[PDB]
Amino acid sequence: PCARGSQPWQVSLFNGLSFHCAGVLVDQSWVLTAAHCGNKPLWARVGDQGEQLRRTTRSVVHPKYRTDEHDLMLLKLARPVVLGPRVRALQLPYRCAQPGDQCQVAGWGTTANKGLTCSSITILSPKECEVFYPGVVTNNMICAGLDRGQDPCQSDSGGPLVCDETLQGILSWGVYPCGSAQHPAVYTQICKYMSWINKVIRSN
Ligand SMILES: [Zn+2]
Repeated sequence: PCARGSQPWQVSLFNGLSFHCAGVLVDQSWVLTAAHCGNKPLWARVGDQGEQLRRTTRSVVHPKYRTDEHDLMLLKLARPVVLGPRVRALQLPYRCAQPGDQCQVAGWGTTANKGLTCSSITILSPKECEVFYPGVVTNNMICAGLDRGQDPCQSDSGGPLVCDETLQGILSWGVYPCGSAQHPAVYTQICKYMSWINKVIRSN
């Protein structure tokens, strides 16, 4: 799946020589990922050796960061990306995606060489995720239903949820157990964080 050249904003984050999290390129100098990936230090391979390698300097965890709540972290790249056909930022949400929308998640298969697979996903409502996770606070989350027969563990951690070539979410938890699509994952709802994201990026 996942046609070649799509997902130019896909980012793999490494600690040491080891894989850690995925992330999105939201600016030529900025990558966004889950705060729970902030063990640190990290470095970012961008684009879909490696097309462009960079490392991070500033790592801004959301101030408001049971599961991780408000887990969002902005990684600053040492040197800016050169925006190509190959590597581009992902447009940030100007709007919130509603339950029922068809979205997409691309993943390399960590949490189970390389290569990206695309799976379509259905926004569920912050209601029937309380069924799978009774006691969850949603409000700032979107639960993404994966279609049956799909292995949830093909996503990564920090990976993007794209809807209509917008970034609506960063994967927080809800991937395990592998082997069943029946449970939805839990993404940070990114259209609720725009005030903060634009402020640390200084992108206004
Ligand atoms: Zn987390």
